[PDB]
Amino acid sequence: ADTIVAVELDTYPNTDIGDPSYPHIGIDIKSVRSKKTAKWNMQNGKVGTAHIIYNSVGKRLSAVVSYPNGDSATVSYDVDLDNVLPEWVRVGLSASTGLYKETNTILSWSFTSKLKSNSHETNALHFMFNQFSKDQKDLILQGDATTGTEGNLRLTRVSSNGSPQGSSVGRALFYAPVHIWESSAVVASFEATFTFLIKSPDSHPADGIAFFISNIDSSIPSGSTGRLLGLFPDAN
Amino acid sequence: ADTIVAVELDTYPNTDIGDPSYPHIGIDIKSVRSKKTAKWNMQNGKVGTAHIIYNSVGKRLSAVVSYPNGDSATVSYDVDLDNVLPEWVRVGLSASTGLYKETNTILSWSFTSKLKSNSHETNALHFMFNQFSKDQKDLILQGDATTGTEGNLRLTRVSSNGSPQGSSVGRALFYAPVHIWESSAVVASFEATFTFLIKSPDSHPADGIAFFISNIDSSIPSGSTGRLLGLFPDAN
Amino acid sequence: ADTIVAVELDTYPNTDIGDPSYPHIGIDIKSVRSKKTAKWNMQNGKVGTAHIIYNSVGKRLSAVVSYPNGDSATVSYDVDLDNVLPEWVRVGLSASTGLYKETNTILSWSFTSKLKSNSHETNALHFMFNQFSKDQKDLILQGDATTGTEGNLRLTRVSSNGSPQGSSVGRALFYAPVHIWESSAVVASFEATFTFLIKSPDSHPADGIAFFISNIDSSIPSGSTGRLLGLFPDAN
Amino acid sequence: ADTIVAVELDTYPNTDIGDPSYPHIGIDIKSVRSKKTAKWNMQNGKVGTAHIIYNSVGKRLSAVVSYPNGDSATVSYDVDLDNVLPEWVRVGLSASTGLYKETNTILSWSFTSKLKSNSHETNALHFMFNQFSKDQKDLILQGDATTGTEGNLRLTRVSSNGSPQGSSVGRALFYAPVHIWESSAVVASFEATFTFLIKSPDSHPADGIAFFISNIDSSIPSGSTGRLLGLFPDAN
Ligand SMILES: Nc1ncnc2[nH]cnc12
Ligand SMILES: Nc1ncnc2[nH]cnc12
Ligand SMILES: Nc1ncnc2[nH]cnc12
Ligand SMILES: Nc1ncnc2[nH]cnc12
Ligand SMILES: [Ca+2]
Ligand SMILES: [Ca+2]
Ligand SMILES: [Ca+2]
Ligand SMILES: [Ca+2]
Ligand SMILES: [Mn+2]
Ligand SMILES: [Mn+2]
Ligand SMILES: [Mn+2]
Ligand SMILES: [Mn+2]
Repeated sequence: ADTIVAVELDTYPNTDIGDPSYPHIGIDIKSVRSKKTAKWNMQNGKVGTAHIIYNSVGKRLSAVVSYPNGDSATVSYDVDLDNVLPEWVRVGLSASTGLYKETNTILSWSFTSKLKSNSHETNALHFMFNQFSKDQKDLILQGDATTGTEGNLRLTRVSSNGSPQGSSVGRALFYAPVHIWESSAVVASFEATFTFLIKSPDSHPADGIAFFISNIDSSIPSGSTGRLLGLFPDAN
Repeated sequence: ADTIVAVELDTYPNTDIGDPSYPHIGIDIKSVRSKKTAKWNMQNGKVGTAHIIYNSVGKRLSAVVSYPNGDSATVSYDVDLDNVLPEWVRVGLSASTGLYKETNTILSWSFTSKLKSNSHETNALHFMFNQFSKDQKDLILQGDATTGTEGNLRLTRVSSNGSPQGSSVGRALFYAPVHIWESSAVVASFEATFTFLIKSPDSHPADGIAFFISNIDSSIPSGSTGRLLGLFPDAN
Repeated sequence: ADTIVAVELDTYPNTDIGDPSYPHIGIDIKSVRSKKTAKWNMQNGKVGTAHIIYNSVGKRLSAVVSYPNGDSATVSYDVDLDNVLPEWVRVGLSASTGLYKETNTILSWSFTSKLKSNSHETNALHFMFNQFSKDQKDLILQGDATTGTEGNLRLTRVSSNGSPQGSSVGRALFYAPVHIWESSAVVASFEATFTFLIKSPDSHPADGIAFFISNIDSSIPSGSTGRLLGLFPDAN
Repeated sequence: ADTIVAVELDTYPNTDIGDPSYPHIGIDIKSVRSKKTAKWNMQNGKVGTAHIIYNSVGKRLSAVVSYPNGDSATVSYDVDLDNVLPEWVRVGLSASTGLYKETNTILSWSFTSKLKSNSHETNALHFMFNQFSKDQKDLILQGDATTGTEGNLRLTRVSSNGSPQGSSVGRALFYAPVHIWESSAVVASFEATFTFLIKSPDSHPADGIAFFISNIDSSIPSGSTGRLLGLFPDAN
């Protein structure tokens, strides 16, 4: 059912479904098998930042994930998202654990969409969360996601003693639909930034965090924990 | 039930409920009887712009409505909106006709809310509509409001032949709730701008347009057409 | 001397120096011979909008020029501007006439540069001119450029009777240097938008308008009127 | 000569020139004797944030200074800055030490000015420094001010061993002039935010930090160290 465009921060190589044999960032267009990936060194317990950038002019969905020591991974993929997404969408963040686990803590998330037509006629949506609240009424939380008093978005279950749990899936979508393209726009652009804290005591962290764009009514697909990152009903 | 803070562009003097005896802009806090007004020369058939500005520092809700020839009216009112509004709100635009009538056409609407805490931790919501679409999924339309193909928001009924109808009420609220204050914010500010086209063939235009802030579940009060501008169940 | 990156709106095909045999938009990196062009139908006397977009992630300089009837031309070019430009620059607008002529009237110009590092540490510059004033102290006007009372930037000479003159060159650069890249930035992006009105009574319009980025001390090169668009000392 | 509007973070009570007998924030219009002040508990060695807000609608210059534990001081003052400032200005930050001393370290500074006319015609300037660089070409440094490799703006002299020096004055002004009012603007607003770190080993910290607005050619007045905060030739 859902149509998904996602940038995944994939901490666990599932080499039997396309993953390269390392942690990676990837651009996912309607499939968990990334159309493009790049090797990503996830820094356990460090606060990372992902930036996702698209414009309809260059038609390049780009993402960069960095940590404070400056190591970064970038992935870009040429794609015309007008042909992929419906005109109205919701944007959100998703994360998973499976057999292995990790905290999928989002510390901030910002997003901007703009449709520039002809002629000083722009429609724009911008939000920025640097602090999430307990009762975050402009966010739709799905599955295991929760917003804490500590001001974070915990996309997957973390135990009272601070421990990430396995087989968790959770997503947070901005409440308002976004008009991410409009056929008379000369420029439809968006950008998204989030900061995250992936920490694991496990033998390996898993499974990752994705920023995604979906149909407005998108919900977690059945059994999308683990390697499917809460975005896809399957690994096709 | 609803809690309303509004800036009204009031085209019709209802002198028996507080209006001054002229068209006016006013600041309405939980009552249609404006706490403060200023004489406003509505320019029939011209495109006006209203700007509404509040910050929690100066605690002054300010509004200015202007037309291209530069005539403008300003109203300011000292008020602590933390004590008025709930923490989460919806923001919107409302307009009415009663016995007299006018087009209450909104050509653009923009809004920004920011909560600045301590410490480069800001939450922000910004939207901008310069063109409304027919199926405007990030707007909640109430009552007679409609968004047209022409890219406008018609808050009240306009006849197929372009004529405004009487006894109309309509509102458009942004879909996402807004967090307009948060007690640990050092600055909670917002601003709103809209452009409007009030045209009437009537002996007098009525009744006006308001930008308002309300509880998230706000709906048009019963019999709020006319002088109550779709905001208030009564003239108290 | 100068280093120039430019998006040109080139109204005159100078086929002996690389131009294609039509009006075109092009991306110029250190040469007037565009690395990339696209056919552009200049609409005489209509107000056009150009949008220029770059990010250091996708490393794609993109431009689109459109008119209100929606005809548009787009050009994109993969390039790493960190390797082209100095770290600090000035940004501006340039236009020329030669043997043929045209008004090169800019009605608005906006620009944003951002350097996003690690870690909610962004440097940003944004300006927007929708109205230029006579004494525009945040603009550096070179050559024939002038800002009028009418609120426009006339990059090339227009006669008192409204007529564009030949052999004119003029540029307007934003006063403050811009830091358009910084090697520790994870994202260095910029965007620029301007609206323009190219009108000509001539047998052909010429020569065009460019948005450019240059070294801070950039000045009009000698004999850069006409086909060199006020950017290049020569056609190499 | 200079015309100064300033918000001062005044760490040292100079009770013989108007200061109240405590550290205070104040709004200074053409005089170091603040038109309005508020008691401010400066938290030695903590990172503070000041927010300064003005709009020409409400005509209230407002400032709030806060620290992460949430203690804050606010000051507001009704004033029409169109009658005070010239139309074009420079904006900057100033700080002083005298007999007592303190670090006057600025960690970030952001500013926005907007002139909204009639009719989707806004001029705007926004800058944001979250990191200052050594060679900060869009800043004018005066007196003792320096930008470090550490990414801070040290408005006053700090010794190689980290110690603030006495009798220091330094200012940083944004390079481009700002058009802070224009008589046909319906709204002329600005806001400024900076974060600062005032640390002192002294028996008392002194003298403070100001954000100011001045004539474009403003320079440090002779003998404006200490209680005059680098803004005023005297205490009148
Ligand atoms: N370790 C793994 N490699 C490939 N595909 C998988 N699916 C689940 N676990 C996997
Ligand atoms: N003309 C009017 N004056 C005062 N109050 C009113 N209520 C309805 N019409 C009115
Ligand atoms: N018409 C033209 N074609 C090619 N190059 C030129 N240089 C000057 N005019 C020219
Ligand atoms: N301590 C102080 N009190 C008042 N004015 C002053 N000027 C210099 N030092 C002072
Ligand atoms: Ca995986
Ligand atoms: Ca009324
Ligand atoms: Ca040419
Ligand atoms: Ca003092
Ligand atoms: Mn993957
Ligand atoms: Mn009224
Ligand atoms: Mn060319
Ligand atoms: Mn003082």
